[PDB]
Amino acid sequence: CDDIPRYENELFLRLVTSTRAHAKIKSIDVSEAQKVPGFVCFLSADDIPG
Amino acid sequence: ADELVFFVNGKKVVEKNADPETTLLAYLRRKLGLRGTKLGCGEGGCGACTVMLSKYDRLQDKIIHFSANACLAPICTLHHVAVTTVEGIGSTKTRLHPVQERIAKSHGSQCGFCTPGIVMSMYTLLRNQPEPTVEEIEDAFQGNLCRCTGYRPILQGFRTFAPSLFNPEEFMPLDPTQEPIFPPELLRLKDVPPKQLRFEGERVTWIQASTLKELLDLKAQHPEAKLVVGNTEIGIEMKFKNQLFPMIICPAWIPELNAVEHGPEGISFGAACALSSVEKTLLEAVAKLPTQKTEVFRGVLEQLRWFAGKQVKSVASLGGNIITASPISDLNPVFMASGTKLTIVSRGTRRTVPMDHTFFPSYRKTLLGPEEILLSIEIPYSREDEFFSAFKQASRREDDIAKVTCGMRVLFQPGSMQVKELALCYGGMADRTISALKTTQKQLSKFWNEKLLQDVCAGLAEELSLSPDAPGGMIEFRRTLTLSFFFKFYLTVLKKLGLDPTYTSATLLFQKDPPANIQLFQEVPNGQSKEDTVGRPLPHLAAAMQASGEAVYCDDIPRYENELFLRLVTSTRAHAKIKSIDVSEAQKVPGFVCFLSADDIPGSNETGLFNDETVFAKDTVTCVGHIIGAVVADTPEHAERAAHVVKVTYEDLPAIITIEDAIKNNSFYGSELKIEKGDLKKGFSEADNVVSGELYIGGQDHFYLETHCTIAIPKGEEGEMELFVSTQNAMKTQSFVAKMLGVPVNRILVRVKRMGGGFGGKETRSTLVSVAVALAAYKTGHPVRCMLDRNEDMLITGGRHPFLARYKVGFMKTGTIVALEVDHYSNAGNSRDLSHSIMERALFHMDNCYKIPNIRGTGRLCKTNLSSNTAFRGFGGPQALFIAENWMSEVAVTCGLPAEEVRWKNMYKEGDLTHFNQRLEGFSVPRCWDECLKSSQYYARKSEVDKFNKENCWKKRGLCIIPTKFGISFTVPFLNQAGALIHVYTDGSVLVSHGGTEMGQGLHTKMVQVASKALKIPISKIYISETSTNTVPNSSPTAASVSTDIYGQAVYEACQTILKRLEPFKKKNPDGSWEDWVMAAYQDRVSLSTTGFYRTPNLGYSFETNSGNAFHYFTYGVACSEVEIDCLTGDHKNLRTDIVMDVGSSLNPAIDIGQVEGAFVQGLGLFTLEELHYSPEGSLHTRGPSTYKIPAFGSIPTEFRVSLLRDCPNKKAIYASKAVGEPPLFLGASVFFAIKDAIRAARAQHTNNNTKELFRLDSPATPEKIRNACVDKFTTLCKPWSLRV
Amino acid sequence: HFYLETHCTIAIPKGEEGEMELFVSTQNAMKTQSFVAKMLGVPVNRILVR
Amino acid sequence: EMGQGLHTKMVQVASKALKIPISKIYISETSTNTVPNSSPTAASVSTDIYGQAVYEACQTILKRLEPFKKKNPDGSWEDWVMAAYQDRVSLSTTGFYRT
Ligand SMILES: Cc1cc2nc3c(=O)[nH]c(=O)nc-3n(C[C@H](O)[C@H](O)[C@H](O)COP(=O)(O)OP(=O)(O)OC[C@H]3O[C@@H](n4cnc5c(N)ncnc54)[C@H](O)[C@@H]3O)c2cc1C
Ligand SMILES: Nc1nc2c(c(=O)[nH]1)N[C@H]1C(S)=C(S)[C@@H](COP(=O)(O)O)O[C@H]1N2
Ligand SMILES: O=c1nc2[nH][nH]cc-2c(=O)[nH]1
Ligand code: MOS
Ligand code: MOS
Ligand code: FES
Ligand code: FES
Ligand SMILES: [Ca+2]
Ligand SMILES: [Ca+2]
Repeated sequence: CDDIPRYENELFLRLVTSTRAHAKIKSIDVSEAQKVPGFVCFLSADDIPG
Repeated sequence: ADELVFFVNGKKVVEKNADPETTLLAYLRRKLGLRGTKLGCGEGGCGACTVMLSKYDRLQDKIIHFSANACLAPICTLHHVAVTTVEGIGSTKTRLHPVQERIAKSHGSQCGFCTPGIVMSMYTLLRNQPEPTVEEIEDAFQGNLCRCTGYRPILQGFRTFAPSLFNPEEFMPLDPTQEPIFPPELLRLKDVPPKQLRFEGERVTWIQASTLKELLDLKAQHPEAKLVVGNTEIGIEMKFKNQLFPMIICPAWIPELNAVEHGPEGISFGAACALSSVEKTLLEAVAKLPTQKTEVFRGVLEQLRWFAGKQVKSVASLGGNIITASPISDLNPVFMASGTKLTIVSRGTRRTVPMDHTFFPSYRKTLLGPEEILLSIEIPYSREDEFFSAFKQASRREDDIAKVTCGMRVLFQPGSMQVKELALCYGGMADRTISALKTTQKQLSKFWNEKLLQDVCAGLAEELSLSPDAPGGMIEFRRTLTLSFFFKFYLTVLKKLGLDPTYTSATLLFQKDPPANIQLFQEVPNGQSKEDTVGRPLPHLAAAMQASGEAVYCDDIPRYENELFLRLVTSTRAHAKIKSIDVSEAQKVPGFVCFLSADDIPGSNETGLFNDETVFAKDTVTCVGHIIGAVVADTPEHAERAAHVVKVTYEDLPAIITIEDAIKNNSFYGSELKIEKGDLKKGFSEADNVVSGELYIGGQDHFYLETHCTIAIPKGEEGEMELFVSTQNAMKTQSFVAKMLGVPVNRILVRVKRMGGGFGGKETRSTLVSVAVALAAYKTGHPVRCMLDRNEDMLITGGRHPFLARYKVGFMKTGTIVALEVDHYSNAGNSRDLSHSIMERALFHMDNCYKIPNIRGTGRLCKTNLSSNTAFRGFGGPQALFIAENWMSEVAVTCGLPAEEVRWKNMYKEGDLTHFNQRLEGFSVPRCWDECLKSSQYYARKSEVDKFNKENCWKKRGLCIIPTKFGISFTVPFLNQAGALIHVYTDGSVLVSHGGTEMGQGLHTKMVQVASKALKIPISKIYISETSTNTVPNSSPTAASVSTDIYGQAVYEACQTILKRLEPFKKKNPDGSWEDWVMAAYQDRVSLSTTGFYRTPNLGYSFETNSGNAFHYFTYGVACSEVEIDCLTGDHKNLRTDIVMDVGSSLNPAIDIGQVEGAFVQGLGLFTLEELHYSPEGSLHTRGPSTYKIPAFGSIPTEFRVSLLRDCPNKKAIYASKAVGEPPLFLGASVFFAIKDAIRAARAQHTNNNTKELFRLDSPATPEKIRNACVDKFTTLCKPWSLRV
Repeated sequence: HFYLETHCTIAIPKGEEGEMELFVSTQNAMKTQSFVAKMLGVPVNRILVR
Repeated sequence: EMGQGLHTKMVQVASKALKIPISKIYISETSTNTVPNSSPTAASVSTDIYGQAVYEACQTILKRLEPFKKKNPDGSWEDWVMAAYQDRVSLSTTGFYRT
């Protein structure tokens, strides 16, 4: 799969995962992620169209 | 280097390293990933690249919006401009803009490749005028071309902004308050006064001058620097003439070059003012000022009506037109005749000079010094006793290069008819704009009278001479126009000084009546389910995505990061030995990867349908355009530049170019083809009359708006390769790529999503590109792609076969035919390809709709040093049908009988046998004919035509009604086969795959309609993604108009298997849904996957025995057309066309009427506008829309009526439908035969009174052929010692 | 599992009618296709898994 | 294919059933637009069930070629396949198996 050449406009996804076995998600803050060069977006449940 | 800062669809773009050679189109497509804007020509003629530009006007304190060609707009002209593309106005993902919704719902989009360009032309109009007039709407599209639709539905849908195929009450009204705002950041930057900018590219430096002082300093330091305003000349010079200007200055910002001053002698325009600004100022002047003051202004406006289109007029500068000094400038003759005043400046100098004959001393030069720039132009008020005309004649009225163009001015002594000043200035008659000074000088102090007319004509004939080797040719036509223009001026001036009423129309400037369009078709039965869409006018399923720019064509596929570009290296010689190839210059171009030739091929260099072609030339080239090799580079521009400097050394061989050359040299492919029935000798013996002649029909270029293109992806395993191809023939693409690689066919996957046009051009000739790009992917191990530039496409890929015919027809005094012999010769070019099958179909259509008891037709394929000719919509049919109607037209003239009576009395009857012994069953021509005669009011209009011809000396009308029949099936029996593959997924959604490809004809739409009816589920549950060789193998090319018939049956059969498998589940749960039955089948382990297959029964004609069925059935139709010719210029109007087409029970009357209108307009193009010109040495001159004129929006019949015949089920095809793709093209010949009728009226008037003369009119009947056939006192002005008595 | 190739997906959005082509390291192209379709809220016939 | 040689076994099966060399048979990939509604490759059963499905597809091809084989019994596989194509016989089929 990853040997397939990338498109010139191909982006890369990295999963954000829980560090807790069982918890409420109180908030998510992406304000530090946003400053990393080449950041495109943060996806979460609300972005799902279906 | 400065930052370039502009906006695209409201989003700021900061380009830190602008290259001055970068076009907006390349930037949009390759840097911003907005692939809705298309490349169709790269030369400003097609409008596929249209965008809207918006900027703040300093001098007007307002936001202005205008259209532009992105192919010619340098990004370096766009600092602080806002661009809007198709993606900026709407999308299927958000909401369509009214313009998008209406072109899609109106059936204005077929292949869809022109749709974004036409959307952006219409959008721009609406942003300037939210409630335009019908004339403003038509004028929006002077610079847009569509090959598919025949324009009628685009204009009728958009007319809504000023049973049924569409319902305008469904349409969302336009709401200008909801348009995207002008970018607020741009409106803030309007406050900061401009600064000089510098952009540095790989080869070119660009200075944007902010002030006049900066401009004059730069020109003093760099006198060689090219100014660029519009780039509509320099862009052509750089791209097509291999010119490199290392320094460019753009003075477009300078207020003095943009100023408009109303003075006492006239109106001054800055040299950077756009022609559209000039036009708007002069129109306002003509509305406000007295007639006598605006004579020159109205001359300028008349030329600007016919000057390119909106996109080019919105960016083209006055100063650019004047200083380019093209021999064919439409404005320089007007500026010269009027003595328009030119203000010229350099650092520390300024002068004003009236333009006169000395301003243009030689080819492309003016009397500016190298340090000088044109600052401003004053177009003069006309005086008392001063009159002006301006005239342009070209190949096509709209967006064309002048053949001849002029400005004419006369000044009389006060209150008199006595000439004080006369100026007749012409373009197109020399290497510069010229004045007929010798001629006009002899008339000073003469009076405006018949003797002055005769003297000026004889003088123009002597002074404006053309040697037989004049560039452009058409020597007799151009000389005639120079006189014919003066005659029009002469009569116009008599009227303005004050004519016989039969002379008045010669003085009228072009005027069209408003359009009238009626479509008639059959309502579906009262009881038919709403989910059964068969027989309903369902729009093309991709129409909305085509209108939004979301529809992906091959080059729109994103490139891989490691993807390379291929440029073909082609022969510049008709026939030569290749002695050496030197790549040493090419290897120096940055990003050069390799040069490929025959020796790089790992399998076979033998290719082509008959194995008689090279993949790459070896030892010899056999046409101009013959592919020798290919450059691969890191960008398309680097591939182009490197290919251009590959040096091939040739040794010329004797060349055979023309049909006559081939006949003389015995250069033919195979032996004569022949059909013979009855007894020719006895038939000619019985004949009252015999006419013999010869006829020629010119070729045709497909002009698919999307040119050929292939992406080849090498997988690096077992020879595997996946190709994305613009082709009608995925199967031959696969086998040809496999044969060249020397790998099994099972290693090669070809995928065809859609084509932006094919029209037969992509049935075989697409492999020329596919196999070269596949070799490049094989050799590099990288993805490679190539999309042909228009000029490469026209040169290399072939066209319709030119035909020469020798005919002999025996008939009775009644017009009844008793004998016919026709010898056909086709120009086949340098390989067989489909030439043999095309000649077979020509021979099968030499009868048209006429019973001929004694008949012999022969065919020869001429083998020539021209690109190989191929399939074109009609496939030999249109040539043979044209030859038929030409001798039929001559029988009616010879007999002195009305042509419709002679056609009717010769027509086949139900159950007759053709000349190839096939029985005509359901022969509907008689119903189409009687209905077309009635609804066209033919008889009443024939007397109106005769009345107009009596009342008009210099204009004539013609009327003709012709039938056609078209045999439906591949003439190659084994091609009449079709496969489908259908999957039902566990959600009940259906994926259909079939062997057919989509090129705009709505095949996938019809196949979805067919599957939805067969399965009894809504179309919403069925999808067709693409065509691919790993879903349906061994597919026939999408060709011969049979795709709906054969893929419809294969899909139908696959649906029946699915129904039979679900039957047990439907029975067990009769109240269930589709989804319940499908899930229950899945859970019971029943397969929801099947093939379908169809084999057309009872086909197999033999030329040896003249027996067996050639065709499954015939599609029939009738067309009546009326034209008006201008006997003095050769221009004509298409006034009215009525068509009645038998398409059986139409699966989709919107798509079928669209096929009839599209086909009819491509035929109209074939017979009246489209001409390819070649050097005596075999080099194509005509290689883009600038010189090859396809039908334009303004070309179509003004009243355009289409009816589909009612109550005519065809039991020989799927749901009682008939093939419609090709059959209607020949009906375009109705316009040709109406033009011939009109020319006979012109020749009765001024040539001779032989009412039975047979003058030869070849195809196409261009303005040259029409003007030259109208023999008169003018053609006559434009010798041997002894003559035997 | 310690498959030497970890999980991998390439997703290519075609931009037309919700169409997507996915290259996937999976034993279950069918559930990949129906799960991607369910999340997008498009019919399964729009999703190609290779 | 995950390393267990399923494609290898399916080529070996198709070669035996068709009586042609494995060199004439190729498997490129698995795709939802060629075979829909597939069970996951699992439970060790893929050779058993896809082997049956391939077998049955090969039996349909052989039945289609049979008239051409009987017409030209000394001909090659390639002669029979071209004769079938020219006679407008379909050389595409599904196979299926239900345990
Ligand atoms: C599709 C199409 C259709 C066309 N139709 C027609 C037509 O019907 N009739 C016709 O006559 N032309 C036609 N043209 C030609 C062209 O559009 C016009 O000549 C136009 O006026 C050129 O102006 P521009 O600003 O684009 O010139 P550019 O290409 O920007 O420059 C043209 C030349 O003028 C020089 N120049 C420009 N401004 C000045 C100045 N102030 N002082 C000195 N030198 C200057 C430049 O150095 C250059 O040599 C057509 C072009 C296209 C692409
Ligand atoms: N819009 C559009 N219509 C078109 C074409 C095309 O390329 N674009 N090709 C024509 C030709 S040459 C043929 S043979 C048929 C093939 O399609 P069909 O068999 O599905 O009618 O479409 C005709 N109509
Ligand atoms: O080989 C053929 N190719 C064709 N294209 N369109 C009609 C055709 C025919 O009769 N034969
Ligand atoms: O038969 Mo159309 O591809 S000329
Ligand atoms: O059944 Mo194997 O995929 S655990
Ligand atoms: S691509 Fe720009 S006008 Fe044709
Ligand atoms: S729809 Fe206009 S070129 Fe095809
Ligand atoms: Ca072509
Ligand atoms: Ca040929």
